[PDB]
Amino acid sequence: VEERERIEKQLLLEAERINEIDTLAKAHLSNHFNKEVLLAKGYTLKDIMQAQRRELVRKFVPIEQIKAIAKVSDISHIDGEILEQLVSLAKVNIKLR
Amino acid sequence: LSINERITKELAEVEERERIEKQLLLEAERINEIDTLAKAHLSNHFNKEVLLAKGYTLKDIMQAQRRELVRKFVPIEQIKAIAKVSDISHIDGEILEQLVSLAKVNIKLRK
Amino acid sequence: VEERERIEKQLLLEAERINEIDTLAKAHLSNHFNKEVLLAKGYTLKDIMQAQRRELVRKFVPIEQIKAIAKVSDISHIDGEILEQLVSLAKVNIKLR
Amino acid sequence: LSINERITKELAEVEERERIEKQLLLEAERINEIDTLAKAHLSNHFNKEVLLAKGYTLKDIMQAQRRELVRKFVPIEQIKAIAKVSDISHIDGEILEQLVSLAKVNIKLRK
Amino acid sequence: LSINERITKELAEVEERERIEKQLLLEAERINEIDTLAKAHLSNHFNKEVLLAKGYTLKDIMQAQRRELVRKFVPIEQIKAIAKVSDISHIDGEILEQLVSLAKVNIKLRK
Amino acid sequence: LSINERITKELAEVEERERIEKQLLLEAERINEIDTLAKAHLSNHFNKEVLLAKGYTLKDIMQAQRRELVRKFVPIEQIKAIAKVSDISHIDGEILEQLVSLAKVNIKLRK
Repeated sequence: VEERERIEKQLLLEAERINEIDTLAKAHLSNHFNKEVLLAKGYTLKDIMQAQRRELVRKFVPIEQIKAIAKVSDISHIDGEILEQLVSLAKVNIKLR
Repeated sequence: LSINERITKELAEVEERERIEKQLLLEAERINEIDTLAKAHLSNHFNKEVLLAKGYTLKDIMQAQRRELVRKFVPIEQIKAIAKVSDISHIDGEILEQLVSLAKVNIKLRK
Repeated sequence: VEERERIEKQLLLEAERINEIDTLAKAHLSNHFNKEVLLAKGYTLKDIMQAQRRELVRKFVPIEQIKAIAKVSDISHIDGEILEQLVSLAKVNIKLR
Repeated sequence: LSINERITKELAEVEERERIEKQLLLEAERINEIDTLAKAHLSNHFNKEVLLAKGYTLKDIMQAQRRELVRKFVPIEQIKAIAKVSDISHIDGEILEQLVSLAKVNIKLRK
Repeated sequence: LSINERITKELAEVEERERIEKQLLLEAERINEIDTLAKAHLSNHFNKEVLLAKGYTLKDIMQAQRRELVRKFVPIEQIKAIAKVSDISHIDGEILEQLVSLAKVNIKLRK
Repeated sequence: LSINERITKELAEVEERERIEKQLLLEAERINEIDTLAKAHLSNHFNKEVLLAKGYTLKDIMQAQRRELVRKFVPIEQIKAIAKVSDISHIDGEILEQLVSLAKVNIKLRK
């Protein structure tokens, strides 16, 4: 049952990450990308989170840094470790902002 | 071995040689970019001649110049974000390539 | 895989040599012998590099050294490490120039 | 032709061997300098003549003279710190060259 | 693979791990010596905390402290004759170990 | 054998003797060129008479004269471009021929 306990630990970790991302995105980007309206438009939870992350990058991380770390100007398909780097860069930019 | 096999082998060999040629051009461009960045933004102590005299491989010279450029231009929080850590002691590689693209971005915005 | 690693090392070495040759030839000879226009005219990369080297010899290395060290006045067919000697002499000439 | 340039490479390697002959000559000069150090700072019993009579190789004579000079001039604290060990009996080599350099410095400052 | 081969492989593995452990302990003691020398003989501005904040590797901190200690204690003639040059900026290594040993005994004789 | 075997043998023997004669003429021209160069550009102490009295082979005389001519005319900026090191004390052959050709060019442009 400790396997399920650790699974629940990881669930709590990603839930906290999602909550933090949503809380900062609501105050930073817009309310058009709210979880409720995105779900109504028909996007899965992970798709909503990654779209919010990409918007956070496009807002805080300027397009030059975007293409610098993402190695491609379009964040449409860079998702993964590069996307995590970019969202941490967005966190850094808002920290220094 | 029929004619279709002969032609496809010949074209595959030609395309492989052309791809190797493109790789040579890309590596030449990388060398030019590293030399220009080292001459423009980094100190004379990190020159290729003195590093080779100290006994470092060419790739080691490239990654050392890249790391210095990242530390000079890329702020430490940006490093903690992209590299996911502060220390660039062993971060050399494609993450370092992203970080040096960031360094060139920083010099473009700094000019 | 270390065989392919050393092959890539040799690729890097020749790429660096091509870089040095190009960075001096563009500023020394002309824009007519640019890599793009030569490729459009239809010359392979090795042919382009050897033609540029021969032009470098014809610009810096004097004809007496061409007909004495390389034994032929025409650099059209002398290619090899004799061409290496000629381009080294051209490097010395441009260094002293 | 290809033969001309390959023979050029051959004689360039001969030229490198000539440089090896020069560095051999330089090593011989270092040998005579160590001999002068041994005469100036060590007992007559450690002379090359008596050591050869006892039957020791020339390199053995040089390393014995170097070890004695290090023990005489370089204090044991530096000796221990440098060799990472107190004993010099198995420290012949580049570390020994560094130690005899330190001994030369010690006699220079002593004078 | 016979019994003797098994025993020799096991013994070699054990000895290798023991040597690695000894190397770790030696690095520990080296970190000690750098820390104590920096605290006792060098200014607060060269502390590991502030140097790491400025963004220097641990090895860079160690060699910088060593070079500063050598300049502070070891005289310039001694430097010029040990390292064969006045500048210590490119003498990190075994010769740096020699200069820092000379400083270590210099402070002992100063006391 | 049919007569065609000698139609090639008879001609081969004559051609071999003709090539040997041409080689003898080439050697004579080489000796004449060495004599002229030694008389014109090198000191009297390097004359064939005094060198033979000191007991050196004719080929040794030729290579010594060539080496002295190379050192006198060809500067190090080409000696290290062809032989790759400055001195040619033990170096002679194809690089020596290239260097004496370069020295002939050098004296021609000097005049």
